[PDB]
Amino acid sequence: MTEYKLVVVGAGGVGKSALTIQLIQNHFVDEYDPTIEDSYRKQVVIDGETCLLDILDTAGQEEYSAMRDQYMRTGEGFLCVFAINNTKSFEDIHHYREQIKRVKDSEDVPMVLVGNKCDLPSRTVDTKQAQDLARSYGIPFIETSAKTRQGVDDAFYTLVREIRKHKEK
Ligand SMILES: C#Cc1c(F)ccc2cc(O)cc(-c3ncc4c(N5C[C@H]6CC[C@@H](C5)N6C(=O)[C@@H]5OC(=O)C5(C)C)nc(OC[C@@]56CCCN5C[C@H](F)C6)nc4c3F)c12
Ligand SMILES: Nc1nc2c(ncn2[C@@H]2O[C@H](COP(=O)(O)OP(=O)(O)O)[C@@H](O)[C@H]2O)c(=O)[nH]1
Ligand SMILES: [Mg+2]
Repeated sequence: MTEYKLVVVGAGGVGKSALTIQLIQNHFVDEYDPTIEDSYRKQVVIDGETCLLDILDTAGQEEYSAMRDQYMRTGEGFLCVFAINNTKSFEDIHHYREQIKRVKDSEDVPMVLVGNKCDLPSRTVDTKQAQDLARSYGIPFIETSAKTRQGVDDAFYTLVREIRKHKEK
C-alpha cells in the first residue's frame, strides 16, 4: 500500500492543528496545544487508489538543527498554510517555502498554498494576492476552513496529486 508523507507548515495560529484534526477526525478542535508537534495516519481512497496519509503537524520553538532538517526532509509534500485574516502569516510563506527547498535540495517539491480561516469575515489577504503568489511558485492555491471543513479534503488530496505528478517526472 502506498504511503504519502505530508507536512503542514506555516506561522503559529494559522490553523495547522485544526486542519489536521478536521482531516483525521472530522471535528473542529477549538483548542489544540500550540506547542505540540505530532503525526497522524489516515487511510483514504483518492482517485481510486487506497492511500496511507501520514500527516506531520509542525509546532514548537523555532529551531534549526541538522536532526530537524533531516526530519523535515522526510516530507514528500508540504501544505504551506497562512490565515486569511493575518497578513504576517501570508508574508511568512516565503520563509517556509525556502526552508523546504533548502532541506530537500530541489527547486521542485510538491506543495500547496492554503489560505485557512475562510469562514471569518475579516479578510486582510485577498484571494488575488494569494493566487498570484501561488502562480509565481507554480503550485495550487486552496482556501480552507478547519471550522466548517470547506476545502479541507481538497487541500490534502491536491497535495497527494502533486506528489503523484512529481513521482512521474
Ligand atoms: C516549519 C518548518 C521548516 C520547514 F518547513 C522545512 C525545513 C525546516 C528545517 C528546520 O531545521 C526547521 C524548520 C522550522 N521549524 C520551525 C519554525 C518555526 N516555528 C514553528 C511554528 C511556526 C512558528 C513558531 C516557530 N511555531 C510554533 O509552533 C510556536 O510554538 C508555539 O507554541 C508557537 C509560538 C505557536 N518558526 C519559523 O519561523 C518563524 C519566523 C517568525 C520569527 C522569525 N522566524 C523566521 C521568519 F521570519 C518566520 N520557522 C520554522 C522553521 F523553518 C523547517
Ligand atoms: N474560525 C476559525 N478558526 C480556526 C480555524 N482554524 C483554526 N482556528 C482557530 O485558530 C486558533 C489556532 O488554531 P491552531 O489549529 O492551534 O493553529 P496552529 O498554531 O497553526 O496549530 C485556534 O483558536 C483555532 O480554533 C478556521 O478555519 N476557522
Ligand atoms: Mg498547532
